[PDB]
Amino acid sequence: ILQFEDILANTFYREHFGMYMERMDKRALISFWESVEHLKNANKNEIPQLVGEIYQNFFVESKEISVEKSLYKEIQQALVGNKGIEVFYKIQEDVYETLKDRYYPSFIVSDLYEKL
Ligand SMILES: [Zn+2]
Repeated sequence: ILQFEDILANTFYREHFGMYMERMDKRALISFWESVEHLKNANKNEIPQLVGEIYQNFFVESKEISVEKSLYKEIQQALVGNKGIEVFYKIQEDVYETLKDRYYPSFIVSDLYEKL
């Protein structure tokens, strides 16, 4: 019996969850979670590109993540180099709880979960 942690940890399972999110027309939430998981495990030399891609694909070219304005300053301050990339790790925890509480319960009754 798979749980949400098992879904995200297996790449096959996670691709099926992402397909579900595209059917819910909200694949930017899993994509942003996937981007910060890359940044968390990446070589130090790809970090600059990865951070700029996170702030452009999300927060600029798309506007689907829910931070509003309080933490948005922290993002800009991490892009310039004052603060660190820990702001993205906290936003990833908030997006994880969102996927877990309001999208995973719908996912476990779809065939993208039940046939795994
Ligand atoms: Zn990499």
